[PDB]
Amino acid sequence: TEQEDVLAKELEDVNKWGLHVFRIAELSGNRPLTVIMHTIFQERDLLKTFKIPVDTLITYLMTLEDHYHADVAYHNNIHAADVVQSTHVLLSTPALEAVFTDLEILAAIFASAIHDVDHPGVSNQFLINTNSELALMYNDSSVLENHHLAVGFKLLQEENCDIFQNLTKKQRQSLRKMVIDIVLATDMSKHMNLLADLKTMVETKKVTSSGVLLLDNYSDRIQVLQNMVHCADLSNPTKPLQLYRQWTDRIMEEFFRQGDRERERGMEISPMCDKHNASVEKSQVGFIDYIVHPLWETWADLVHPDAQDILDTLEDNREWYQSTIP
Ligand SMILES: CCOC(=O)c1c(C)nn(-c2ccc(N)cc2)c1C
Ligand SMILES: [Mg+2]
Ligand SMILES: [Zn+2]
Repeated sequence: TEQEDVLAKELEDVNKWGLHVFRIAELSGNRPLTVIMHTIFQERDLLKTFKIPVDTLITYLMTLEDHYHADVAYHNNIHAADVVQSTHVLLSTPALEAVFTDLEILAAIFASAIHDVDHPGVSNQFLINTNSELALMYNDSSVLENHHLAVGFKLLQEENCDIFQNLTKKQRQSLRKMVIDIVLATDMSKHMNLLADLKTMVETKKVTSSGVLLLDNYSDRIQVLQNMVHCADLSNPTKPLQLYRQWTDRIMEEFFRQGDRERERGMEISPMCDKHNASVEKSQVGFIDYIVHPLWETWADLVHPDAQDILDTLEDNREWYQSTIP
């Protein structure tokens, strides 16, 4: 049909920063995670390399996508599809050419795919303060992140869902460790420590004459992949304004719902969660100045000069939001 044709046309931009992910979600019948993952797996030749039966891949991905909540405005299948595709573009950065193996590329993409699965739309601190079963289970540390990992891996055991069935036992062990390491690093309470170590690597940075990153041990390699997916998770303000504003609208809607829960329980309403006392534009400038820019400037330095266009878009967007403040 015309819908399938226009979908295939949008997917041609899968290697570009600024893919029309919302449009893809609409055209695919709300299956952006399934179709983008499938497209990326074919593009990187990941099915033949790891002998993943195509029917097995689709079955797992549709199941995975079903476990992201439709009624959660930001942390849903669209956010997952976006982080996956953003990770995919960062992996193709010239400074990282031939740096990671096929197993590490699969780990980073699969981790991005599951990184927020089954998100209930409330934060770690909210789950802790409300004496929830999740926080009780995970002893108050990376409560959501440990949960997203458990569900992402448990789903592989459903009928015809084990996409890793043809990997060796050692390959399975290695991928699992890498995925756990990456998803735990998406907990914002770890942001400051990741960034500091990223800056340390930037100072001691070793490269070839063409500027390709030389990363020999696990510690250095997993550190770059953790920051890569972390950067993808914090990529909304670096995308074309039309996309960023939509993400902003969704996170504010999610945060206000949490704030509405906090108000009726008699709790102190969390930052940016009070719809009656908000400053959406100031909060975005604050988000860029204190979190997103310091991270992306450091990443830019690691892969100089390949991230220059991403950084320019970030500063343009910051300038625009600032202008909306009287
Ligand atoms: C598009 C605008 O997004 C945000 O403002 C924002 C803030 C503030 N925190 N977060 C956020 C970042 C990382 C994680 N893991 C959860 C929430 C986002 C997306
Ligand atoms: Mg998360
Ligand atoms: Zn996320």
